[PDB]
Amino acid sequence: GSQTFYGINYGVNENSCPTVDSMKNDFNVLKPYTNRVRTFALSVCNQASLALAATQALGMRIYLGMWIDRPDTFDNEMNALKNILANNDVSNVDGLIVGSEVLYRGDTDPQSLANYIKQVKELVAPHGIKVATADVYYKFPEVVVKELDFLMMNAFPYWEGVTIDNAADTLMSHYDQVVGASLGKPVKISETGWPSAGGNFQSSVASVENENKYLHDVLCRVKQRNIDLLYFSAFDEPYRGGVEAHFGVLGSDRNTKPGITIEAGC
Repeated sequence: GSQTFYGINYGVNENSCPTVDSMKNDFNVLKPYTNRVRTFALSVCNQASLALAATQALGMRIYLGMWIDRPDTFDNEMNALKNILANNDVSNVDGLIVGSEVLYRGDTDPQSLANYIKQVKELVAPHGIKVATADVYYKFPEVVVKELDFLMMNAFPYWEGVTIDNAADTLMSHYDQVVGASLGKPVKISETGWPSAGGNFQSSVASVENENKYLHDVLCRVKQRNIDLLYFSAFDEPYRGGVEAHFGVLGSDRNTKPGITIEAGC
């Protein structure tokens, strides 16, 4: 069942950096469920270069994310990208994600983001790598979307207080809004998930049964509609605390979470 996930988001603890074998370890744990991972930053922990080597060793694919927010990050991530292009094989890269929630956070204005994307595309287009940005469903302005090859949505019904039975359906409604902004370009899902513990957010209850249901339902819906999804996330991440420490498909120690069955709901 290594097509159960189109791909899975893979978090990096900046305060406790992974290594190639450690990543190989982590990726082998994921290999029975998927052939593709996604990283969030290029320079942080040298994670892009490490993940390229681990995935390539295992015959896996990768989406490389650029992490842009504070002013220094634009030039610095761009330089990190140039370094990767000089120093690494990038043949297994299925996309470059130029920021995540840049416009949601108000880190820059739409035209500036669009210009930066244009500059990044000029760097990677000669390698046949397509560019996207990831954001919430209402932050895909035309000036940005014009520069993209495809769009990627981040959406968490959990953080909207949507009860579990309705959560995958709300995800799909939000997807259709991104299609509405897409200028006809492909739309993928860069993040969605549901926590197994840590309380509730209004009617959204964190439980293993609810994470299991959300996983099954979302995998089903994206299969029905032929949508590419990066599920959030591979492993629980204890450092985030509260519900944020419980979004993994698998546990923080890389063991399976009892009550999660890794299967699509249709």
